[PDB]
Amino acid sequence: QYYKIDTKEEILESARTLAYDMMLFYKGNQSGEIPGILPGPPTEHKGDYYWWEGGAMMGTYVDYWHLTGDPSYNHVIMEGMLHQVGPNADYQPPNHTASLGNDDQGFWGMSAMLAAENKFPNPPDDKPQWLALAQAVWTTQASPERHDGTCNGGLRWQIPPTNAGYNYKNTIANACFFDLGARLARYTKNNTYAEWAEKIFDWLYAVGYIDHETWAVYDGGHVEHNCTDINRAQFSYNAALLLHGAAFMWNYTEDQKWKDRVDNLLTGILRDFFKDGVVFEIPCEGRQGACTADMLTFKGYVHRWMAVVTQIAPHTKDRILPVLRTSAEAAVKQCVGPPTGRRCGFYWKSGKFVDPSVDHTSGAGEAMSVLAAVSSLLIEYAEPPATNETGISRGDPNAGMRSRGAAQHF
Ligand SMILES: OC[C@H]1O[C@H](O)[C@@H](O)[C@@H](O)[C@@H]1O
Ligand SMILES: [Ca+2]
Ligand SMILES: [Ca+2]
Repeated sequence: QYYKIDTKEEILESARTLAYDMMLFYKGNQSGEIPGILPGPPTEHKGDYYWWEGGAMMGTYVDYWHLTGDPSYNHVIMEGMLHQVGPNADYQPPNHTASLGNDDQGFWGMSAMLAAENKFPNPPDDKPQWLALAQAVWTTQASPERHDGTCNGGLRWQIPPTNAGYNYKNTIANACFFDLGARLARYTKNNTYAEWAEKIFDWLYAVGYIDHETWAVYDGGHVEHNCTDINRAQFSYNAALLLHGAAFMWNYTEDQKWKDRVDNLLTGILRDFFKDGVVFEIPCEGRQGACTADMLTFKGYVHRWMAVVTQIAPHTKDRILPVLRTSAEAAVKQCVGPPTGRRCGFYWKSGKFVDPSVDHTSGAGEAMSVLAAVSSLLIEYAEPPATNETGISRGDPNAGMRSRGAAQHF
């Protein structure tokens, strides 16, 4: 094994080297390149990765600085986050319409929310501020044309009605909107965010994407079947994101129903995704060559989001932290690949390095996931998410409401 994680100082050093190796994939700060994106998209044969994964990377580094105190990459991350905001400061840049799902926009909004929660340095005064960007994403996702009567509500996966997949009302789109609403409620103390989060969670429960008996979290269903054709694939990020949002709602509301939802979602996650203490991407990891570029990132979110749950729902700490520890130990045990002696693969539970080429990418998602898992071992030393009591960001009461906003020509 190359990386050591047995003391705070060892973890910090390992995380620093992991942050270096992940950054080698990113070219957006170099002359002639586009800030905020990993190489791609694959539809243009420019690389393996889609736009939303750039937003996931940005948030990973906002958390990296929060967890380690190392600000080395903060300027690069601010540049990337600001470049992708779009003309209406809502994470809907039109050049990316083909990638404009509610999930894709949501991941960028969640990185902005994280920047506000983590007191990440503010953009210049003339540029959109982190809380305002999160508010803009949430507001566009709450807009009435995104909430029709099919399946008695819920967001569709896609934003443009002509995009393939507009007929799929899926967990991830709704989970992003739910999580943002819960987090905006806690930060701002505005109850309209919370009422929307409650409504969307109740919809996810009613439609049966949350199993009423087992608290498994399924993938979605299609409007032409009234959402009854449930795709029962269980992706780790879906259950983990609902757990994260539920923990914010428990912290904000102190309503026992939210504590019960945290506990039930957590029981399900530990049962389904942790195998002898190691996170496992059940729909695809059982054999090599099946996980997509997107899926290689999910286990990193699981680690980072579950670590935050222990801060805002502290009664969960002893159920979560020991399991994140065994999972991160498995992550580092397999970061031994050539040519560096420390290259990271995906198949942590297996105990062996597998070249990312088996899954047809250069390996950025695997690197991101290990960075997330190792950094998050420092959660016990980190501050909890800030609210507006101590945060430094600024909001915008008209976030998402510009006259040139896309909702005005839907
Ligand atoms: O990567 C898994 C992910 O794939 C697509 O985005 C959709 O099918 C989602 O519903 C699913 O969660
Ligand atoms: Ca998309
Ligand atoms: Ca490829």
